[PDB]
This record gives sequence, C-alpha cells and structure tokens, in this order.
Amino acid sequence: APLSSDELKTVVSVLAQKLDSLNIDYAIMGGAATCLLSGDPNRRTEDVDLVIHVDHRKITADNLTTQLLKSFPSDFEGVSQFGHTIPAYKLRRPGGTVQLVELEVFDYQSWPQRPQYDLQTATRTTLNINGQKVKLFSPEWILREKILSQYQRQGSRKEGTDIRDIISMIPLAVPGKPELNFNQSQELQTALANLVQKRPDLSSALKAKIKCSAVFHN
Ligand SMILES: [Mg+2]
Ligand SMILES: [Mg+2]
Ligand SMILES: [Mg+2]
Repeated sequence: APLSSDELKTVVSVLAQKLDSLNIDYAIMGGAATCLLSGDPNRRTEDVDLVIHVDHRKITADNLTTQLLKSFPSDFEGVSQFGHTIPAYKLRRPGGTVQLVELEVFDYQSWPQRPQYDLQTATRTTLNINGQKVKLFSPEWILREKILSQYQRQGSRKEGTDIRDIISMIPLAVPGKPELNFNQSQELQTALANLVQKRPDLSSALKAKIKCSAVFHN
C-alpha cells in the first residue's frame, strides 16, 4: 500500500529518532525523499530507502537489520522475501494493527561504484517533522539521480513519474552543487541531452541549476 503523506512522516520521524539514538549518520533517498519534498499529497511511496554511514563499529547496511531488531524490538521486525532478511518498521494504524513498512538500506562501503552514497561529501539537507530532524539527500542530489533514471527507464511504466519528480525538484535546487555539474560524467551528459530533447520546455529551468557544457554550453 502506498503510504499517505501522514503515514510516511510517522515512519521517517521514528526511523530518524532511532538512528540518531544509535549515533548512525544517514540520509533518506528514493521515493521517500521525493515525497517528503513534494507539494502534492498524491505523490506517495511504499517503502523507505536510505544510505547509512559505516564506521569502526562496522554496522553495515546489512548489519543494521540486527541492530534495529535487537535495540527496538517494538518498532522493527525482520522481513524475508527472497531469503534475505531486511528490517521493516511496524507502522501502527489507528485501529491498532501493524502495517509493515520495508527499509531498503545501502552503504558506500558495499557500493564503491555509487560514490553518491558518500555521506561525507554528498550534498544533503534536513527536514523538521514536528520537532524531529530527518536527514535527506538534497534536491540537487535527487535531481541528478532522477535525470539519469528518466533516461535509463525510458519506455518503462515509470518514465512519466520520473519526469514529474524532475519537474518538482528543479525549483527546489540551487546552482553550484557538485551533483549538478555533469562535466565529468558522460552518462549524465547523455541522460540530460535525452531529457531536454523530450522536454525542451524544461531546458531553461534546468540550465539555471545545472553546469553542463556539452548540453548547455555553460
Ligand atoms: Mg522506495
Ligand atoms: Mg543478516
Ligand atoms: Mg487497524
């Protein structure tokens, strides 16, 4: 079930509380981030995707499952769909029953080919949900991911949502962040060329936020 905006906010505020209490640095990405930054309550998602920072304790994304189940047994339970146990938050509905919300957790050490997961350098932001600080990747970071995604998923059922997500993010971006400088990424240059070919009406709004000499000569 896609989570309502209210529900999503309950899930991430609790997760933020628990990660903070374990002193694990993190940032939320994916549909949750997009939804949290949306002005449209109809934009909804079904799980929470995040990156955590691994330090000397070696609480890797995989190892976090055990730590959550051990420290917060009231709030998390293990879910296994393909013989791999991951943590799910136990979202209580008003009538008292539990709706499981899966957590898709990543770390840089395990994905060296995704330097976007480096929490020490990625451009990031926070939201304050009724007093709780919730850590997210920034709109600039998200837009980079989405520009790539719309090209890689072109012709898929999700293409339209992606493009809608791009359009939502562009105005929240500011210029000058590394994630929106595409001069050293052939793959983002190509993805961007594909986007502005499809949606030339977005070209000036993107150009204001993105540095890419190949496409925008800026
Ligand atoms: Mg997701
Ligand atoms: Mg395990
Ligand atoms: Mg109920």
